[PDB]
Amino acid sequence: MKHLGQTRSALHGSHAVITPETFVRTALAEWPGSAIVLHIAPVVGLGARFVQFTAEMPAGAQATESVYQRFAFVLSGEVDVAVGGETRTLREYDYVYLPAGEKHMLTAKTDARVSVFEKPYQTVEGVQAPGVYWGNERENPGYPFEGDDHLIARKLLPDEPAFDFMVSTMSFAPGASLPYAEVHYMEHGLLMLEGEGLYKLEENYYPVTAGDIIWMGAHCPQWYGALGRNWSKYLLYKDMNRHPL
Amino acid sequence: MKHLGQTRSALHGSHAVITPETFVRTALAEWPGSAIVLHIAPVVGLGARFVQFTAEMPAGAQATESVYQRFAFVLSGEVDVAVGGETRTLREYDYVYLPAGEKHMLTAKTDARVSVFEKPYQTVEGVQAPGVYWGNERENPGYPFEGDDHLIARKLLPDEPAFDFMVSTMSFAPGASLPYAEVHYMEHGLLMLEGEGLYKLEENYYPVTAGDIIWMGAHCPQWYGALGRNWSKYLLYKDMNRHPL
Repeated sequence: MKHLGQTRSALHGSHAVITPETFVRTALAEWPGSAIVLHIAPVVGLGARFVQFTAEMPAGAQATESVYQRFAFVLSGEVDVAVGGETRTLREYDYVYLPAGEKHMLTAKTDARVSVFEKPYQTVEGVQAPGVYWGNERENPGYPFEGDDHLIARKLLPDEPAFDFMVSTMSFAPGASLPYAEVHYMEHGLLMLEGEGLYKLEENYYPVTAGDIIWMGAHCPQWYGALGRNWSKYLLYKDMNRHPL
Repeated sequence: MKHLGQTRSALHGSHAVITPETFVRTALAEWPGSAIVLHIAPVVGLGARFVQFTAEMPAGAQATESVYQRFAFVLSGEVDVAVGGETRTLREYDYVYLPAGEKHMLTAKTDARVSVFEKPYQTVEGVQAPGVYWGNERENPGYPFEGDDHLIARKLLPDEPAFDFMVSTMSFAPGASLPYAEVHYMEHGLLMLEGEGLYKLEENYYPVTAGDIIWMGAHCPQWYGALGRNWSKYLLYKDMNRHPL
């Protein structure tokens, strides 16, 4: 019933549930030839300080650096990431963190989809910005969230003060759920990678599946429960290590 | 925190979630020495056509027949049922269907808790009222609901046109859920026996656990999703086999 206005999407002051049928393809100067679905922009509800979008890259397309930090996570296909002198071919669940300004190129070796977080860097007087960082979600042997072995967390980026943010994945066995509703000053940006369940944000519960994007404003009560026969997995962004003032 | 008005209970025109901390003990003529918690009565919101309550029987307590049909289901303890010329001890998950008027006595061998469904009997012309019937929830190896082996339904009373109603159990594996939201004329008397999860009634989602009672009004959209590590299981009541007019 999409053509009569029905959707699972919703927009609120401090959160938004963005589902695939509502997607709108636009474009970005640094991503010539690719289709861009910009899910979270600084202009959502009460405010956001980053952007999350997925780049649908046709085989052969090239994308170069922007003025911001760039975290690219390959959802499908194969993407060659060429930095200085060295270049690697990324496949499903491989990712790269590129410092703001780092000259580089992304080439789609085959039709691909890449999840991207872009954020400006908040320097710290005596700290040097982190260099390029590569990684694979699956090689990472996460930790039981808060002792729970049915909720595996995997920090994809070094948990160090030099970093501006963090990107991690949360995997829930069927029936598993966050220990409690979280309420913290860090805002979230998420993409449902695998599975389905009910996500609680403020007073409402939302049915969500792989493919959905969620914006969680600062201090937004948030909880999740995984349903179905498969494990749920979602990619998560959250600003970190900087004084809120 | 209940002393400042906090509870997971909620009352509505077509549905209600009733939690253990809100229970009020009362008494019934046929249940001398026992405490009765009348959960659902014909006066709930828009109306009910039966009564659901639990009896907390102290060892030694004896209860006799009422003028209505009585379906007793043992939650804990042991209860002797003396009907016809025989007597049987009932323990956890043992139940008995007693025709309206049938003389009988329920004696508690030990402190017991009994879930009871009572209601008048609607006679059809060429249909003789059914006789006493015994069973045990676990004996009954149910059937996969919609062909889903993680959703086992167990009919506790024979599914014949002679019966005025039906009692059954719905069991869910940690990640299971009803395949679709249900909407039907027949009302519901629900008692959570095992597990926990989220019950959607109309437009809201309610977190519930073993112990919780739920009243679903006619045509009340309903759905359930099981969470946690254990299976969920709930006792269900619903009138059947009679023309609504």
